[PDB]
Amino acid sequence: SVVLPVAKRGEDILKLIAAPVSANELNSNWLYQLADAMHATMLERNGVGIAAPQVYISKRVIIVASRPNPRYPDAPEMNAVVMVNPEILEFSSEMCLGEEGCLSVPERGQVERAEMVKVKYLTLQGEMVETVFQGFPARIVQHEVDHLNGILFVERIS
Amino acid sequence: SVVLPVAKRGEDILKLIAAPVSANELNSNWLYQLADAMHATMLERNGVGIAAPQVYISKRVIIVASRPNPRYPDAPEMNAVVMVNPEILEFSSEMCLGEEGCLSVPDERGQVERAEMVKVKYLTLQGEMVETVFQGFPARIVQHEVDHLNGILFVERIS
Ligand SMILES: O=C(NO)N[C@@H](Cc1ccccc1)C(=O)O
Ligand SMILES: O=C(NO)N[C@@H](Cc1ccccc1)C(=O)O
Ligand SMILES: [Zn+2]
Ligand SMILES: [Zn+2]
Repeated sequence: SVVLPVAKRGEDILKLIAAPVSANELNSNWLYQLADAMHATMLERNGVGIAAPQVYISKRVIIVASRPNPRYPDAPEMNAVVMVNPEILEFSSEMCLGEEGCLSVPERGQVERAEMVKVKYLTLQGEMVETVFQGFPARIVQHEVDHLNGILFVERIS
Repeated sequence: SVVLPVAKRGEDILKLIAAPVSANELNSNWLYQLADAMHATMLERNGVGIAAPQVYISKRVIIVASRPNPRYPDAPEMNAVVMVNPEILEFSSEMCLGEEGCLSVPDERGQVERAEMVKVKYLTLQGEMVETVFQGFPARIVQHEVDHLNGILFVERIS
């Protein structure tokens, strides 16, 4: 097992548009290990999500993993989901405000997000999934996709 | 073994300074798998070297692997060397000029002046320190790959 260094605000890797994962990488040891290192890194830093660019990997892979922990004591439980090449298909016009932080901005803020999102993605095995999130998990999906598109949560404030 | 997508000139991932590999990564299955995918990619594309930023991984890992192949039919053959956190500690004042291509630059080769000899200190995948002297075409490969780690493409070194 490994815990990967996390890039911080100011580093240009967080400003890129991450590249999609290729068909060759689906169901590979390489991809399972990337996802495992990400997962371990998120857990060690009490994150509730992580995106590959945060660990210097400019690829479209995120994890969404709400759980109560010291950084988010009230966060709801979910089974962690690894999403390859996620795309938000629909954002609700209805919005919610919530406090976010970021492993890459060690500073928190209050951000407006869609209350609901519908997201398409591939599993690590290559299966195409479409699914709806609400509330805090929806916020995490939006924050992590933003990371894939070179956007930090501070740029969504004001 | 997986063959990975390769970034091309224009893509901003190739302009960054790649981050050093951290101590906890040394001798990790993570780092072994990265190197294996790099190596497979390089062989599948007939490269004689590869840098992690070329496969969208902004970390300081390179492979130097001169061998004759369809892209470089007269290259000398060496045993492939994977280098973690390579640092060039000496460049010779003597220069050689040679035609270089790049996995990241399609449809172009150019004449590039390189030091004829470089001394490079690096870590193995297990994390052991090694210092090696390279000459000639292997030396040009080391220099090209270290330039990839520093956000530089060979086109920026011409004339
Ligand atoms: O930086 C990351 N993700 O990029 N981790 C965030 C995820 C997050 C997203 C939205 C709201 C709250 C929290 C964190 O502080 O755990
Ligand atoms: O683009 C890469 N490496 O980044 N590979 C180059 C390596 C290289 C370096 C120097 C001289 C000739 C060839 C290639 O065309 O195989
Ligand atoms: Zn974040
Ligand atoms: Zn190159």
